[PDB]
Amino acid sequence: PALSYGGDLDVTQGAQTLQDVLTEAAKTTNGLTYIVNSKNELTQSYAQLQGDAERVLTGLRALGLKAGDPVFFQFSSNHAMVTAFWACVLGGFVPTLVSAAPTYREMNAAVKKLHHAWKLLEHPLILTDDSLIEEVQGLAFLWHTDQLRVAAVEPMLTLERDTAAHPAAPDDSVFFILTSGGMPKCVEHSHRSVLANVKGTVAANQFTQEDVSLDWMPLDHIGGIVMFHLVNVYTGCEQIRARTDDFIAQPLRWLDWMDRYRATKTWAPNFAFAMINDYEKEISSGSWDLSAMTCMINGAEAVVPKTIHRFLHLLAPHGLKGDVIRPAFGMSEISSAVVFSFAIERGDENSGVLTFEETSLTEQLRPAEARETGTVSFTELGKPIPGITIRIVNHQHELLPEDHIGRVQIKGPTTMKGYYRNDEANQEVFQADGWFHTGDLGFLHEGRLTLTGREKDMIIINGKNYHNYEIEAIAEEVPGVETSFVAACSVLILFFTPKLYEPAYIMRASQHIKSHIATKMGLSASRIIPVQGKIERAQLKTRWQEGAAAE
Ligand SMILES: CC(C)CC(=O)C(=O)OP(=O)(O)OC[C@H]1O[C@@H](n2cnc3c(N)ncnc32)[C@H](O)[C@@H]1O
Repeated sequence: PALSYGGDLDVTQGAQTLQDVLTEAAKTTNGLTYIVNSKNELTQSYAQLQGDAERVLTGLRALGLKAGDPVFFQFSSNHAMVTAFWACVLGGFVPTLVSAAPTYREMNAAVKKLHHAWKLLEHPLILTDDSLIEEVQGLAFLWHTDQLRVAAVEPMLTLERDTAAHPAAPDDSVFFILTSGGMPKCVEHSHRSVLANVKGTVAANQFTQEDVSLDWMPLDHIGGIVMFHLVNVYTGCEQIRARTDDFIAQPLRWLDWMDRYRATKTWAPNFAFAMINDYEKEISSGSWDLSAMTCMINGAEAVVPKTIHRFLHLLAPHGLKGDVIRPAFGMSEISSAVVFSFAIERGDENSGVLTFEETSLTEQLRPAEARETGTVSFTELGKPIPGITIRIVNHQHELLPEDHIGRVQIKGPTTMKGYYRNDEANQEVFQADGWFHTGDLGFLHEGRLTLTGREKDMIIINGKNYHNYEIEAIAEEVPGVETSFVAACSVLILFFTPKLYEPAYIMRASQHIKSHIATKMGLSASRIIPVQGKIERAQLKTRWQEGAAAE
């Protein structure tokens, strides 16, 4: 059946709280390195991190924070954010990991979302940088409130160390983290759930203390805080941090950093690999030594086969091995990645990729050879990590067999406590028998997960759900329609290329399109809409990942 178990996981072994993790890390000689520019870096050993955290703890406790209070993080500096996080860990405070607003001058979507979480958490202290504190204080005017409370981190490092750490229990809440989506929800995790993912991820990837980590993704992203940062401290390995805006400005800096620091592992969503591919001209005029890289995780969004293979091809002359890319899938609600694929290879472009007939997406998937049209290719995302169970169910939540697209559900010890102060939302995701409803769509093959879409993308008609490729099919049925792409809109849109570019030929195929779909479906004819000088090397989906990501 479409049910895959990652194997047993000894969660009783190793550290049980994040305070133990920092202690075992403070005993090593490794630590963190913060990149500031091409010729400057700030270092902070794990032993030094522990000390700095105790100093900020003195400050936080001096502002009235008590064990269990939430703290609203608004940081631009990696050094301050990492230290604030571990100060809260020592004091038992609960950080709220959310990104900083693009601008604090005007009322934008980001500022409204910050207000929602700030109000939901009952006006917690906002912890900030010296660089950002000037902007964050402007929220008092945008929010029209007198309860705003802000404080910077740098002045707190000049205090003595408070070595009286609040004794934490595994089930205690460790931090909040905001999702993407309307208003964002507030995911609440515990020491036990985050550590279960760390321990499962270390076992699956064979991470060790000898790794050298490089990450420029935000720490307010679950993959930045758990999959990498906390994994790095749990293994005690060396980790290097860079600012996200520095990569977006000059993507090739990712290659400089990997070479500069001889990094062995890094990650990014698919758009970052595509951004690098756009620099093929300068990549062929540069020089990098990437022979140390062994793990390039690709996750957080759809992993495009053409993207990762062009990536491996461009960087081969610079020493990048052909098996370093590891597609992965995860969510904030399950404390980051729960599957990793180790099948991508430069030579064999079909390894770790599955191609099927488009006509089989609604039934048992029919394998097929890649073709100019009529087929679809998906990147396999791998088996579940130890301790995780994945299954695929239909719209009645019944178990499906493999090679059938369905609703992805997760069961394991990495699952959140739940959305904060939203019993209703928790009921929708927490199904009976301990299954978490991801909202994603995919299938299982040989125990390996592959995502194909999201419930959010389905279209409801007559009180029943349908896929965009189901509607597109009835349109291709119409004579004179070569191919078609649909896009549901709010006051149905159907693009189609005609077999013959001739007016009355195009007008008749357009009529039968608006009519045939209007009769195969119980919808008004008016609702359906048929429609009919430069070349771009970048893929269409990949170019949308870049625009959405940069903005
Ligand atoms: C690798 C992980 C650290 C990613 C993660 O943990 C995160 O992305 O946290 P987030 O809660 O913000 O979003 C979760 C939503 O991202 C989507 N998603 C993630 N990985 C994907 C993939 N490999 N292919 C297609 N979609 C993917 C999915 O819809 C999911 O439900």
